[PDB]
Amino acid sequence: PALYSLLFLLGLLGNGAVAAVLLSRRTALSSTDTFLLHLAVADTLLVLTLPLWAVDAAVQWVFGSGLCKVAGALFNINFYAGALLLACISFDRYLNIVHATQLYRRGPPARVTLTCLAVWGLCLLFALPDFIFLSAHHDERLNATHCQYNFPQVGRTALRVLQLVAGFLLPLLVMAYCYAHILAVLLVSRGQRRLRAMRLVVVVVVAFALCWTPYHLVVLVDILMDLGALARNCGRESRVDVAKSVTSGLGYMHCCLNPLLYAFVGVKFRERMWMLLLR
Ligand SMILES: CC1(C)[C@H]2CC=C(C[N+](C)(C)Cc3ccc(-c4ccccc4I)cc3)[C@@H]1C2
Repeated sequence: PALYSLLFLLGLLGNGAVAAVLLSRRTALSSTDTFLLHLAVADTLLVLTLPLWAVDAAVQWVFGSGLCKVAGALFNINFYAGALLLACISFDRYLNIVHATQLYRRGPPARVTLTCLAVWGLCLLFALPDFIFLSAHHDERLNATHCQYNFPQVGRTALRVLQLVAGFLLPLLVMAYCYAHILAVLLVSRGQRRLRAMRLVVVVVVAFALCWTPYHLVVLVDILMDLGALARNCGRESRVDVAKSVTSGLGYMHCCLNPLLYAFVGVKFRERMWMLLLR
């Protein structure tokens, strides 16, 4: 539990600072700056639920079904928001670094509020089912009490497939295309900043892959076990549960790392932070 709490403190501190710095600007904010601020807000909301998940996984849900509905809606909204914002940041980087000559602007701040509102609204509509269905069941298989759905198993499979194909696959493909072309362009440029650019892009892509792929791999394993492709047994189910726990831990680790890998490495944001601390 100590590592859980330590993860909590860093996550709150890191994202809170990023949101604080970006909200201390008296003028327009670049598109990527807006996306980063929204991502920081989403990640703060998402990490607010860490103690709940830890307690639930440790002993049992004891907060009732209403707190389930609220927390599940919170988590789904923030999760989808984080995924889609990480995809939108990469798309903005692509448009600004690959088509840079075709999108030149002589210092007007291109407003991007439309995409942010669309993302948030779509996330809310995606998370809708949590407000209605998520509750607390008394299982007979584990003799425990957790927060789960009450859909038909086919409905559970449909929801899992939707999660897989709208939270991992599409963002991942967008990121891959955008960042691969960014690398391709940067390796054919001339300057002393292309080096750190490629290194940071590669680090970001590797972090995303090796922090998200495990959980969705486990989700696909569960889908397969519910689709008849794999055989259900006590040992396999226990291993799936262990994988669930560890992969969720890794996901929270990524959520805590996000501020470092996206905000604190930029000279712009570091100058902003130092100026704000001076004030
Ligand atoms: C949170 C709750 C209290 C309510 C919502 C779902 C719960 C369980 N569940 C589904 C395990 C949370 C969950 C989901 C996804 C991730 C994750 C995966 C990859 C990358 C980043 C992340 I973040 C981590 C945890 C508990 C009931």
